Amino acid sequence: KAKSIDQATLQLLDKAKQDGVETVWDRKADMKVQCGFGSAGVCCRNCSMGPCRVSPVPGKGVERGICGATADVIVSRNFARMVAAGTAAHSDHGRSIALSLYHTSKDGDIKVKDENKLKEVAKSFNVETEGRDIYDIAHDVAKEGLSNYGKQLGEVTLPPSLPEKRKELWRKLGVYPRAVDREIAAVMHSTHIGCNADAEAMIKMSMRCSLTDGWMGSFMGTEFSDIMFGTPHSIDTEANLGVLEKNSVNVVLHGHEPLLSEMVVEAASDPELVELAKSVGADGINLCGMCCTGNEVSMRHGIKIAGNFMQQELAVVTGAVDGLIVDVQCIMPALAKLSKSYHTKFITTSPKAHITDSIYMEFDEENPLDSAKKILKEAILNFKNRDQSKVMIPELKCKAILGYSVEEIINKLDKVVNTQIGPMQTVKPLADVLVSGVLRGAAAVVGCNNPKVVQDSAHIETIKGLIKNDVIVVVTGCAAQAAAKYGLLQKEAAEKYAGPGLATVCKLVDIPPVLHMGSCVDISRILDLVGRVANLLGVDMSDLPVAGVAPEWMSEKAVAIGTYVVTSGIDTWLGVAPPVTGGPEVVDILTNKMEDWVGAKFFIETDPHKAVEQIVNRMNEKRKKLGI
Amino acid sequence: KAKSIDQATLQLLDKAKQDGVETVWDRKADMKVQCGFGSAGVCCRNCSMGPCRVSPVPGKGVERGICGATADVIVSRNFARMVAAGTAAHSDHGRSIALSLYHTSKDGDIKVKDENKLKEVAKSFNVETEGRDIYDIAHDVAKEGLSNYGKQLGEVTLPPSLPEKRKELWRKLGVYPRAVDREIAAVMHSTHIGCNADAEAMIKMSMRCSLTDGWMGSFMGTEFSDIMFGTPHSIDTEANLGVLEKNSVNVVLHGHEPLLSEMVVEAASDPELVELAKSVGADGINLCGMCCTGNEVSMRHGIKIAGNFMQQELAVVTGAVDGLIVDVQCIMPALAKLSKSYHTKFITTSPKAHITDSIYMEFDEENPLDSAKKILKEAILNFKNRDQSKVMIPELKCKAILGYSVEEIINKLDKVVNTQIGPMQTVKPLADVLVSGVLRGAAAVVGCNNPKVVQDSAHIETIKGLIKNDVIVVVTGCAAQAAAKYGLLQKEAAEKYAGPGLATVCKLVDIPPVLHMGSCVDISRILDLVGRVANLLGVDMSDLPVAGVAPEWMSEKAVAIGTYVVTSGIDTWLGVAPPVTGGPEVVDILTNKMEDWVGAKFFIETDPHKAVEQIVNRMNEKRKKLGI
Ligand code: SF4
Ligand code: SF4
Ligand code: SF4
Repeated sequence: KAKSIDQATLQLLDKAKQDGVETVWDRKADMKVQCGFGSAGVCCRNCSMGPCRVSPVPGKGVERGICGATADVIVSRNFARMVAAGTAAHSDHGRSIALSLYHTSKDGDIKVKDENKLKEVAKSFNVETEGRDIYDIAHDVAKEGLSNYGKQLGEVTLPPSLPEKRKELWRKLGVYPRAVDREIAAVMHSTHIGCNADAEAMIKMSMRCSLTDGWMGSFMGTEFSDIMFGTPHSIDTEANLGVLEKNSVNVVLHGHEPLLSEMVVEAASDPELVELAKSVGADGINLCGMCCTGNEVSMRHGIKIAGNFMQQELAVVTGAVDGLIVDVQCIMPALAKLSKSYHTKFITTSPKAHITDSIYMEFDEENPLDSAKKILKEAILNFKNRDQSKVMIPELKCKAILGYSVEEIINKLDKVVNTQIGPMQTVKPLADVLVSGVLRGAAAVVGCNNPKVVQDSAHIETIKGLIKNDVIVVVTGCAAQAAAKYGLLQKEAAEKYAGPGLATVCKLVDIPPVLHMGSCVDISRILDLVGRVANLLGVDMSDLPVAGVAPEWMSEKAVAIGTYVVTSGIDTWLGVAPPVTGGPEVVDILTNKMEDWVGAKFFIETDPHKAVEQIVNRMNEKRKKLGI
Repeated sequence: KAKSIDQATLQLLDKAKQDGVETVWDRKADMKVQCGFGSAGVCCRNCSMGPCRVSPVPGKGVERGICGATADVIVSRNFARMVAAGTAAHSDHGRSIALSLYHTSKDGDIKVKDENKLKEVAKSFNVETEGRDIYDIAHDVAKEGLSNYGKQLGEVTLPPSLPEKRKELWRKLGVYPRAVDREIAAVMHSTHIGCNADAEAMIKMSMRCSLTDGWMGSFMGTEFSDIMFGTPHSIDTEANLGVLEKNSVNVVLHGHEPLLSEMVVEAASDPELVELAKSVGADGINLCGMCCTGNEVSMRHGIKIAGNFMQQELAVVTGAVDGLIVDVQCIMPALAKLSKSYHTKFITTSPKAHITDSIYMEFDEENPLDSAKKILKEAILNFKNRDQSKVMIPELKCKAILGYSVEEIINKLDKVVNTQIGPMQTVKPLADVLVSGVLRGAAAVVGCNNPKVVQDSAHIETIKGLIKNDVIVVVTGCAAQAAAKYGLLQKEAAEKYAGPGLATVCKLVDIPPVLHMGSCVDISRILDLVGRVANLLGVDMSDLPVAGVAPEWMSEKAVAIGTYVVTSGIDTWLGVAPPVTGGPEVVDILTNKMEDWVGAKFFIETDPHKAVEQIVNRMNEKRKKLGI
């Protein structure tokens, strides 16, 4: 089968074959037929009595592990641990952001750039703002956010966009969230040998844990990032590997933590570093981003996006990356080995993400700007080691428009508001187009790449089908970057791909049919948007014609995201089967019984066209339930 | 191979074969040859690009996972997740204890029974005590303990017995602990795909996480349990399955959390329940404990111990267990199936541990005594369903002495203190016998059973070898219960098994050669003891001739325990190989490089006699280093 639908990706794969280096595709081929027990989730290693593998087919073979655990128990515990790991990644990101907020000052490297957003957040956290210093408010807000992570007494703080009905449903079901780290610890405790051996209770614990990601960790990370670095607005950028410059220093920012990439962007305008780049024979400094850190700097500053997850290696294969600076998460360790075949300096910066044989330059949060400057200086000085005979940059780049935060979307919707009617600054125009049926619904396309799927194929096919069916699409993460590379993040795309109702809406509001809402933590924005719509219509989020899709997901973070999206009341389609087919009870809970609990459920569909059809049918069913 | 060295265990295995019921031994046999990849730890399932298996033999076969992770990376992440799971179990136990402390009242079900212990703990937590109400002090202490779990700013609180040198070494190494749930979340975050791919850093993160178990979670759980339920003192009890009564109601308490078992013990003396037991035709109520909850109630009240981990099923096989009340952890789910073959009521009580097809009676912490009375009444009423023709109780039980908390040990040591010299109430006599060489050292024997080892064989052989070599032995958990069943927890055992120096010490102090220090969380007591000795000698804990042994461990909790014991500076022998042989770098870190870091290291030895020899040699070389 084809490795990708992206032509630049294919050219660089040919180059990697010529250079004798191996990619993620090569390692996937080397893995050959993957273990059936692990693929079905019926393998357990939770204690040293094991490893235990039970039959994925009930009634045949070994039925129980040594402790007596059934296939359903093993599957449910494995699924819960995936959710806990994803929640941990997102919560650690949000915790770093909250600590950065706590260390803001007027004359420091980290300031408050959006005071209005900070005051609204302070209102949401019961922090007084009138007649107060802005940084005192910021510190109080950071304290409340940090308490959300580890409070042992009392209730956590949740955003006002979350409907009261959803909160009450969670409380009745027993999944109402506690402090984030406490929920992670609870999931890890209940999967220990000889604890929870009941699939339904295990799934409910995992949902409870995922809620602390969706509504607390990711939400606080996003809002505090907006406070410190600015709320995203409509902004132009370029996407795909063609953004690399042969005649300039190329600095590629990979990872998830935004403070480092923000400081690197600021350092790139330093006169001394620009002069140094000129002195090493380069035209200038060309910052490019990848994955979620690329999404953040692109949403807030228009930094060009070099590529998504499965392109990271190919960025090095060009031979033009002088410095690859990585913080945490979704950083293929093979990059270190790959960097030996080129001049590239592979720089790790976080104590959480040491990588063997990489150059470690710890990013100092006490002096973020100076630390970023020294890291960037190492990248710039590496330009002298460039071998221009090994350089091949495909001439394939695509224009994209992004920056669609909830605030930006509301500002855009204000155009189609009659002044004599109003109100202004609400999601009411969006609610109106959804209720009238001009738009059939809204769908979030999120997730990673996965060698099991032709890279970016499922993302593009799902998005095109949805917008052709007058479903407005919001995108995050690597799916958003696939849309950017393909060219869907363009106003022209409305008349090229969208159906009649969505084309009319795009023309009236002057937006692309596909709205890039940011990184994987920025999925919280999607929640926020949906919540607002629900609160405007006086219904729960499970009554709306909305859906989420993860066509090509790979990460534990994706598992946690899908779990909290379903728990919030939004049906979720998974384009890659999770390792649960071995447990019939777990499959039945996730795809059938979940609808009785939270009004939504998982859909597993590896065919994107069938997924689009199912999404449209489900949205029409919910519309008929709602009367619209 | 023999299944056990215990004769009562063998008789009940014959009965289980005659009854056509499966045991843990039968399921282990059914599992046959366990997966080599999982056994070596070279299998990874951390993302849905996998499952990935790399060769346990370097230089052959597949070398890297799909993301590029090496065998060392996969092994180190798997080990770290085991540590995180064990830390989560212990920390959740301690968190429940702290919450119970927070709800103590003068006229409530949960009171303060050891005010002196509470005042000393309050001193350790910087809580004022002079001229204050005892329950105000208790609530402040509980608040400080709870803050240890989830504080995001500042430093955690550690017991005064921990040497300053050990803390400084931890700070220099980068493993100084943070809040417990924060460290669990950090480990889970760094094992996520594309985060940490460096074995040394991964092992250091796991050590940092395990410290929050050893010195914060388990320590606080133990000390708060002492405050609420009484400090253990020397007390007599009986051990092994013979403690069951044919003519009495048999109520078996299995699990770890002590509040429920304490309330059940209190409810058993209720006049209405005793009258009800008489009216259902029984002579009375016979409470028996298993595993750690049995250890707690036995340490504090002399409740008879029915058996350790791999005996739990056999307790039901007797046909005499009218009620089996379980809370969390090390509860084989197969019990639910097994109790169908008998009249036994298998009662789950904790929302953390639901077991399918068991009778769920949620233990209400708000009204603990009434809830315990209701559960106990269900067990008593089940006596009418006893089938006395199916009853077979082995006439095999053994006298044991336990209750050796640090306070009790100090009280015993006061006997050999010359009044004209002093001081009293210190560990000085123990330090003196260790320094003079009358005792060669002290060894902690802890851990579970494991079907991979003849049950209780390794525990007994290791303990007998150590005490024969004039090494005083402290025991916890299932190892302590194996010693109890065998008969080592007896004063007579001193003259039957101990060497000359240990026999003299036992005669002078009037103690058994093997000291039962309580449950698995009570391993913190061992730490406390060692710390005191170190603080009395002005040395670090790694300079002492001390060691820890886990001859037959199975649980993730055991992994976390061994990790924090080694990190504290105490060499640890493992009688069951952990899944790390596939990563040569991880093996080298755990067994060789750890000594450079923390002055102690792991020893993997499956032969108990060889383990005893190695322990004696290591203790002698540490003595020669210390000059004693
Ligand atoms: S999933 Fe289990 S059975 Fe399959 S290779 Fe991995 S450890 Fe072995
Ligand atoms: S927890 Fe149970 S099923 Fe899992 S490895 Fe241990 S004995 Fe086997
Ligand atoms: S994290 Fe890497 S090694 Fe582990 S399953 Fe995913 S791709 Fe394979």
